[PDB]
Amino acid sequence: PTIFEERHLKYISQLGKGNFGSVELCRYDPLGDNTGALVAVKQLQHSGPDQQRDFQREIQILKALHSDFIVKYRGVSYQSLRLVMEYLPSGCLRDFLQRHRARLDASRLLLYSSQICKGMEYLGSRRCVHRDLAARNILVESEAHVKIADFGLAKLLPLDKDYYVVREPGQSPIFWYAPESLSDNIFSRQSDVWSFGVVLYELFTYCDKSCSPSAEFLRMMVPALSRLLELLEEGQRLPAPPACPAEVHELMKLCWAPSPQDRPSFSALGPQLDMLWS
Ligand SMILES: CCNC(=O)c1ccc(Nc2cc(-c3c(F)cccc3Cl)nc3c2C(=O)N=C3)nc1
Repeated sequence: PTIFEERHLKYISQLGKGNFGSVELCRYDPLGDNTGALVAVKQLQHSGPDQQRDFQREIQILKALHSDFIVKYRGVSYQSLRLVMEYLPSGCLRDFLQRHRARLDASRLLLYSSQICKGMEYLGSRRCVHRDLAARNILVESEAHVKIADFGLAKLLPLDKDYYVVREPGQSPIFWYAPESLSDNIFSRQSDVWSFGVVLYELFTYCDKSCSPSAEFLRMMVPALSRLLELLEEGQRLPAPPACPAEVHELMKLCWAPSPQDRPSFSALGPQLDMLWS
């Protein structure tokens, strides 16, 4: 049922590529008449023991998450393990905003914000920290529906602790990380809230490259990690997006509070986003 036969997974193309893994577009087609469903299939390529263990955790995490705003686990395929997910043909939200900017207004962006928030609220209820919340990792289900994706760096909190310390820092872009993550490798639901603030910045700049998080931080900026951390600890933040409502920018600034304790929860952000302009 949730076991997918290798021989019926017809490869079409690559969707994304990583250093130790890749995501491929396939049609699972048992009948062989091209009528079967399209699926996104993740697999490791020449990985080490550490990456295989993480991949086993990722599979079980995603398998247990049930939300309308999180990409759906479909099953597995077995020498080498493969993770089968639903396929969302509209692609990631970053490319979508850039491509369809003229068609999408501020109310649509707030709809996406609300749905991402609800997904993250649900993730926090499962004691799960995403660690890589960004517009590139949000998928478009339809023009009025987005889902959080890419659980490769996701980790569950310890049962009796609200934070997690990463030993070996995974090389993802520094401009979505909270201060404590950069300084001390501390991750939590509150560090995800920081990243959500950057997602709101991404949405309301329509993921424009010229004014991206990196581009704008680099303008404000001896090492790059040490300079970014120095800048944030002085209180310097990303600017208001030009086409952003005042109240939305105020919520971004609360998401970026220096102390994790002073940042609002996704449960407190949700109603604030939904009640805007009513
Ligand atoms: C014609 C151009 N087509 C696309 O540009 C396209 C279409 C669909 C697409 N979908 C993705 C993409 C990813 C993905 C990745 F491949 C690398 C890094 C991060 C993510 Cl979220 N993951 C999943 C999916 C999916 O449907 N289910 C899981 N991605 C790209």
